[PDB]
Amino acid sequence: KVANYINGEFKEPSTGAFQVKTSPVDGSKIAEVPRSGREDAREAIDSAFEALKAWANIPAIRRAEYLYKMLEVFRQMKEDFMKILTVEGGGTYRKVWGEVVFTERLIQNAAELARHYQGRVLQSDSESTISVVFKRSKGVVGVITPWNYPLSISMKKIAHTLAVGNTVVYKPASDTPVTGWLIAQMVAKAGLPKGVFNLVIGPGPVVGEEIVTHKRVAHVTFTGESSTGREIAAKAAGTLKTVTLELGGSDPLIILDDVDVDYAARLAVFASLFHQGQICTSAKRIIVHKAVADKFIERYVHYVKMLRIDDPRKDEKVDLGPLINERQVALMKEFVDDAVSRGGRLLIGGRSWGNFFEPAIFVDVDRNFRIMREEVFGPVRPIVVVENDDQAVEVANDTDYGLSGAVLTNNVNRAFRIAEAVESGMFHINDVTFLEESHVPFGGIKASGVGREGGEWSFHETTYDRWVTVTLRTRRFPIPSAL
Amino acid sequence: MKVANYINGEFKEPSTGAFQVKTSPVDGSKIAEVPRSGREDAREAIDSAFEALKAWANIPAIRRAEYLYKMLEVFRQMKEDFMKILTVEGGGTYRKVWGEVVFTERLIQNAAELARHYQGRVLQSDSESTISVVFKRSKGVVGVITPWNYPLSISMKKIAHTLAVGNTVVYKPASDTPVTGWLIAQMVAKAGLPKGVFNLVIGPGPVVGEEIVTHKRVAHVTFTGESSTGREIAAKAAGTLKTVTLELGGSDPLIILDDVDVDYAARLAVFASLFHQGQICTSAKRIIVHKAVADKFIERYVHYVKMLRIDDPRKDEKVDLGPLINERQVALMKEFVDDAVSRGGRLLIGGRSWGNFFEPAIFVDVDRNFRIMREEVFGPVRPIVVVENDDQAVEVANDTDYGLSGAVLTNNVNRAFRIAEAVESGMFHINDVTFLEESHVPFGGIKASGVGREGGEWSFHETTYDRWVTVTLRTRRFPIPSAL
Amino acid sequence: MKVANYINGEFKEPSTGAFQVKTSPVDGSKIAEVPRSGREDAREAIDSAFEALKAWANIPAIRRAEYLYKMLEVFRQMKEDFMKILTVEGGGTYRKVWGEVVFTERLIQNAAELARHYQGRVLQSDSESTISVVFKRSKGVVGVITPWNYPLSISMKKIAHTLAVGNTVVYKPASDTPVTGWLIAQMVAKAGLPKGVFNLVIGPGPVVGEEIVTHKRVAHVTFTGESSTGREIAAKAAGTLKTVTLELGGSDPLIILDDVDVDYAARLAVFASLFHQGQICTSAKRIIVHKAVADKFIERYVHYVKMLRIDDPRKDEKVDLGPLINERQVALMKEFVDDAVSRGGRLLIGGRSWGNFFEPAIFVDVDRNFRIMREEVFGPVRPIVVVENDDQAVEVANDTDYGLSGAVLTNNVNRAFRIAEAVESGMFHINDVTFLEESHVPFGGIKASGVGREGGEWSFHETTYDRWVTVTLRTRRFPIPSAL
Amino acid sequence: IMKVANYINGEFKEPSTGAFQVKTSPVDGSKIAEVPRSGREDAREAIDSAFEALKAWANIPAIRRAEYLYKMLEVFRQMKEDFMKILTVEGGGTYRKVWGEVVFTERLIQNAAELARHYQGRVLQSDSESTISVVFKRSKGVVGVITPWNYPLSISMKKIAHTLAVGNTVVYKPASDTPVTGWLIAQMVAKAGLPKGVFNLVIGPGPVVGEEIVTHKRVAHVTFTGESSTGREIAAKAAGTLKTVTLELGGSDPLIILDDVDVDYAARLAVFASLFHQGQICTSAKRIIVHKAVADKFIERYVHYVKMLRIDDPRKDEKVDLGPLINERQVALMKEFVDDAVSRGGRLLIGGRSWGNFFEPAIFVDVDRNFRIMREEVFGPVRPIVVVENDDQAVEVANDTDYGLSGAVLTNNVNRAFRIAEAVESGMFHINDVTFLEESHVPFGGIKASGVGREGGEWSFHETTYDRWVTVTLRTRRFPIPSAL
Repeated sequence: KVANYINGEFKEPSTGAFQVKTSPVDGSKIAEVPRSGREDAREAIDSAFEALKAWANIPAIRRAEYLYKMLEVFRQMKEDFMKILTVEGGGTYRKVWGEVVFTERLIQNAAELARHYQGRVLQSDSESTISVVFKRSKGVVGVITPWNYPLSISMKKIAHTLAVGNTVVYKPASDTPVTGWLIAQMVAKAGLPKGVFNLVIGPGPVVGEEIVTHKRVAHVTFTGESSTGREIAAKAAGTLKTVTLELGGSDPLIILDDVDVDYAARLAVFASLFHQGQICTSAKRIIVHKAVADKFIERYVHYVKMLRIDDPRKDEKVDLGPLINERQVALMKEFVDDAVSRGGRLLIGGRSWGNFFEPAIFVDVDRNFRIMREEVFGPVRPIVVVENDDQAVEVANDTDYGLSGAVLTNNVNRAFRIAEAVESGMFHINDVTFLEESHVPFGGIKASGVGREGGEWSFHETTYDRWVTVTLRTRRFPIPSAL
Repeated sequence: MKVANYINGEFKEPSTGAFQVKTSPVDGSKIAEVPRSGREDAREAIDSAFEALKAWANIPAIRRAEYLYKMLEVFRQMKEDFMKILTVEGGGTYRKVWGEVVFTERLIQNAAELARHYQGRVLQSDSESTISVVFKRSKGVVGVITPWNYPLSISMKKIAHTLAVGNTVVYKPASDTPVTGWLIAQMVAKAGLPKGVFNLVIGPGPVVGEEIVTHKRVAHVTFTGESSTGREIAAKAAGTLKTVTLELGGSDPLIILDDVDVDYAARLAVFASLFHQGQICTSAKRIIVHKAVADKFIERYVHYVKMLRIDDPRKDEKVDLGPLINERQVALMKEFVDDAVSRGGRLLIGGRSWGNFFEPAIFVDVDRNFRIMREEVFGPVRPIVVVENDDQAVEVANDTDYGLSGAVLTNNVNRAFRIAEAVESGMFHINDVTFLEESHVPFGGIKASGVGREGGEWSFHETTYDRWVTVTLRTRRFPIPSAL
Repeated sequence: MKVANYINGEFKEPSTGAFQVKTSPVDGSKIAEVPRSGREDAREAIDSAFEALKAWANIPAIRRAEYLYKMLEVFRQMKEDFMKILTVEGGGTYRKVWGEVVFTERLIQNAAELARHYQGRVLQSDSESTISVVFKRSKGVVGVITPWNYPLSISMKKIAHTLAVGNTVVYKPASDTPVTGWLIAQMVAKAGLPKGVFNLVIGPGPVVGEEIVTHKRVAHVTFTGESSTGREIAAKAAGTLKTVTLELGGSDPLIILDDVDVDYAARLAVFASLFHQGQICTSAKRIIVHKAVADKFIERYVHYVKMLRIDDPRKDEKVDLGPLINERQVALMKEFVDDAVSRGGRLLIGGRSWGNFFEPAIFVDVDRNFRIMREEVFGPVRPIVVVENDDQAVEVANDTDYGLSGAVLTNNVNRAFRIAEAVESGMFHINDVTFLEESHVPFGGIKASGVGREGGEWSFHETTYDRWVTVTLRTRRFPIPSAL
Repeated sequence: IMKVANYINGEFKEPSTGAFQVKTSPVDGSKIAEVPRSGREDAREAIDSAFEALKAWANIPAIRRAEYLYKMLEVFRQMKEDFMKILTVEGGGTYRKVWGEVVFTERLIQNAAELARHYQGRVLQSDSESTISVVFKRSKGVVGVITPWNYPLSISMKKIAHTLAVGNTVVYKPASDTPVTGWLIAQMVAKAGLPKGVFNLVIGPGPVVGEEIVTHKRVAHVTFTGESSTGREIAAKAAGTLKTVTLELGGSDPLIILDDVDVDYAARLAVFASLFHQGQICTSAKRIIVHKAVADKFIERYVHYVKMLRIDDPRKDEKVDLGPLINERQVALMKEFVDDAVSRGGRLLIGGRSWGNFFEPAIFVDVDRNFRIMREEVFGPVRPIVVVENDDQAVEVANDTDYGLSGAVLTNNVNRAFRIAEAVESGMFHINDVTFLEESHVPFGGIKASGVGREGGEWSFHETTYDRWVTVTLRTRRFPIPSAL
């Protein structure tokens, strides 16, 4: 039985309302989770607001101890996190294993950096003036998270936000409440001061909107669909609260003619399809140079044929799991259908059963396919063929999304001209598009959102600069002129 | 004096053919005809900027620095015509506009100086055979919308820095200070900056400004003005997911303790609170004095306010205080004084108002419910509040929706620091005026005073983004398919 | 108790088989049999570390961090052992060595924390189509030479940080504290650091330290000890152009003005000046007080000094002072005392000594010719000097060859800051002890107190170099041959 | 129209000895000027001028020094022509070279001015409660500036401009073979109106003026560019005062050409980098390493461009490719190198003709690592080409040298490019460009025998300033002794 965590106490919703949650894998019953109203949200927010000053003006080193204790506790709960991440989220073994490991590195990173967030000492154009800039935490920070990689993304947000001295109200993804409960578990066993961190499970339209519009929330960091992020930004405007938005993207994977082709294909398969393409930074549009295009397509398709779809609980070598739910399969079917009816050649896949969806691969697409124009969050992928670098770029940019991208090539000048030219918040040469480290500035441009997360960048999102001076000389003043 | 828009490097008329007659706040004499621009004007500016962008951001930092330096020496040759339009159109005193102009010079030069030194990072990778760096790139076309109180300095702070790192600019000045904006575009024109990199559109906020805020191809909006306007700009900015810098004004605490030179405390206070008729954003709008000095202080502060010389800012250089910007400001200060009286405040001096002129109105015996404790009082009405101890000083200081700046006078290091740490503001000054400002330092508030910081590299932080870039030098194995 | 060198992951004897007996400063009892090592041994360490170097430096930084974190765990289980040996060998009281072990834990943690985070820079280029970045690289095999007063914490501050950014380490601990060194190697070896990456050679400075300082393969030397020794080391280092970090100790001013709580100032001065028998590098070795509080301060300071409890540091936890490290320290403190009395100096208490235990000796009525003004007094003999104004308080504070730290006690913000500025020292502390030090802050002196800074990222700057790397993406024409 | 003299505490004056030496043109040997021969008295008066002016100078707001440097840039802009003329006549630079140098000095002075207000300290989290913990940048002091003759104007001005920007004052001893350039710098600074004592020019022999500078008590730091022997010794003597230094000691830089390059382009670039200013650049590409597959074509095409090099009087016109070496000693040296190479079995593919101070670039193949021109810095136009079988070997040769200064690789393979870039042991590296790339604001300097420290922009600033940790404690606490209380 899952509960909210508010002011250091595990409890019901005040509305008493409850909701059943079942696995995307077999549909079997998982847990009963709260479904919370504005009362619950309001309360969590308050608890955080009152914990805020105590939490922020204690020494950084101390918050860091807390975070290391959290690392401790996490290292003990790894098993349960892998388990829930598979059962609730439909992650494969190797996927959730990765998610857990990464999460560890994340928490650690926050602890590591807390003591080192630095203001600046400044030169003055005034004489006898001492002029510095301090870093201060924003306040209560709303944390709203996706369902695909819910442990790692949640923890990046939460750990880093806590480290530099903000408190946290955290409304997990609707489709992954158990994971969020487990995080709350972890935090509570770490023994953080009551109210410093709060879990509220519930509907976005209810909990989320209180979190986003409330007077006392200083900042919101969101990860989800671009519609939701957009309106969240609009509502955040009312209270002048600042936001960090990772809105997802359709990432170009450019492959040039000088590549080892086999490798390029394996890489593409891993990047475009891992976790069923349900990655925000998944490689959602494969752009390939004409000269290698036929061999590439052959080998890509070859390894896509090798992918094993199964119950992720079966064993460690299961490649692909379910989509998170029925809606996702609906939408993926739509994408495939649209693809065929527009004249696209289905090279493979397209079968679905329950929540599972075979990777579906298309060539012969134009820019008017929905799978070119939209974020396909799931395993349906285009392969576009381009005649030169100019064209590869032009395609890679033809999209509303700015999140990430990659290029495979051995030519340094091509690697760099392409990397410079592709409009993306992140770009990787000779690697997957979803490359992520804990301390690096993760984020998009264009429709993919605003802000960066990880390390000092997360700290930048949740803190502000305070210019402070001490003026050491007496001075004469211009008014009244009579003096 | 023929005033126009500046678009794609051309001085030109609005499409509307509209004109509007701008009058001086001083005597009401006609100053000049200025455009009233429509959406079509705005869109011409924005498109011009989007097209100039790639050209502008891909040239090396150092060339944009050249342009800024040219702009700077051009400015130096325009200084006194700037001063003139400042005194006449904005109603500033000689000493005010002189200061503003000098600081504008320091600003422009600062943007130029920093342009080449905005840096990214080289990071440790957690993976072997991986190079990991972070590049700085400029956003795009940047909206610049400015106030009338310090239009030269504020607009130039925004413009020059935003330009320096490679953004182009569409700029709509305060409706009451078009001519200053025109003089700016004149400067940028004599500067030689490429066609479409800077564009001036003089028009109504509701029409021009909003196209600037809501457009597809505008990247960012930096804004200084009323908090109402700030909130709604933020709102419509969310449409295109476009970021903003927001300076919304403040109600700035000025805290005076026992141990100060009460005379010096008073002089300082008069300067900070009333300079430019208290039309500075960071003006010391809420005066907090400790009871042990409060009587002497109040006496002495009032004495120095009585000595302020209010005249036509044109007549000579010694004039202390000139007019409020327009009728509505006088009507507002009247609302403020009327409110303070009927709430039982004691009005020590001032309140006389003739035309657009207002004698500074000083009030004591106020409480937290007076409109002038609860609102930004942009003008020369000021509260004095007496407090029993430092904790009351801070409590009171913090009782406000505003976060902008604040100050404390004291010779005691522990009180200076504990108060400075305790006071919720994004800027703070120990033993100086609240409105202290430098070229390169992070200017901005918290709470309802807005979001972001400006001047120097902080301006740079607002109008650029970070782009993580990696090269991978080892081929690897991947987890899927696991049959490999 | 039989102690060895640590070389290439293996504990071993000195080649020559030579040993010498380390005896306690308390009773002169035998503590341990330690090595007396020759060039062969030094070179064996240096070579072990040079061969380890590319391997250890090329791994991802996070892996080094793992090793430092492990080292943290081992040190945590070794806390007791280190404490014991710090008291027995170093003569530190329980409280002193407890503080040292806490700060050592924090230092190891600090290094681990910062390892992954030491950043290079991405630069703007003045050249078209040029990518320009700057990488950080580890210097090489780094010689680490440490003192006896705080050997655990000082050693580990140099060692841990140097190791974090990817240098390897050859380490010669103070002659008078071989065993804490041995214990350090025990810790490292239990952390399973790669063979060769850390090395411990125990032996005479003129032989081991010499070889370290002169050897072809040592990139850097970080040293803490006497200034004479410092100048020697610097000079030798020049031979192969290896860089140095030098902490040479200071004669530190602790300045007390008239507006302090004089009792507080007294307690703080007793702490600052005499803690660990003033055998701290950054101890307050010259007390400077304003005539207004001078007499009350001297009464009160001397009162608190009399209350100081001297005893065998192994007895209990409440012992205030232990013994000086060895006979010659006493010989020297006596020389100091005699030079003070003979110069017309007034001795307020102490000067007696028994075995290696020295009773704190306080002097007033001194002048700048006194040895205890002109030299570093490393031990519990302290001057108190009375000054008229802040001016001559500074004049006295700066009159010394040394640059390390300083402190001022006052509540006046203006005096605090003008004195803090005026004092020429690498560190300064307003209203706290002269020896205040944290893991991540730039600890170092100026003048004769040495060169460099240490702790955290500054330790990283000492043991790394910057490397500019460009990729030009354009092909250009060249000025020669012109005929083309 | 004017005599050459020292600049000390605001005044141009003769040496207290009144001594002089006649300095003559490396081109025709004709008289250029009488210049001072300064003694210790002169150096000590300079150092004392600077020490005296120091607190006045460091204390003013950085913006004011920025003004000074800006004015100095204005003055330089009107002295461009004069400078170019001297760099050609006194230092034997060709027109295109000195044009280059003067332009770069402009960028240098302007860069120092741009940065002076922007050199920042830090604000740290404290592990202690109620503590304000910050780090201030303070300037070091009087700074010794000792420069070479090869690029005397731009090197001097990097050191001088940046050192002044952050609040040091300066005592400047130029290279003996380029005193008139130093004098002209003094002229610039003087007309710029820097406070007396803030800048000082002393022209004398190194073993006297230079030594007093490096050994003196009041000098804080010494930035030196020049020979490694000289460098090492300055480090040594500097150590006695504990005075920090910046040593640019020269280097023999690898230019590695791989098989995937445009060989003709590689050749053109290699000619430029190896031979510009007759190979008298510190970062000159002094050891050319080429992959066997393209080695033949490269060697042919390299020699063909080198044969196209036009050597002449640098005053005849702007198209002159190479002018003279600085002095007779230098020709002598290049002869020593050539001689050694030949009798070690080297094949002399071209050049070696030497008339007066002029030297036709001598190019060798069939070289082994024992050749003097592999093992020592060759400052002048004698160059090795060494063929290697693969990237590993190329890196092995590139690294086999006592020097670390800079390096370059030509290739289009991003992996080979990077693996080599990171493999080569040097302070600087450039992919697909000449070894001697230098910008005003980037960290210029070597490792290994090539010296210590970095220069230009904030890096210069790090060299000539120190950090000062400063703290305010806002609470009182209890202390562990006496434990009785």
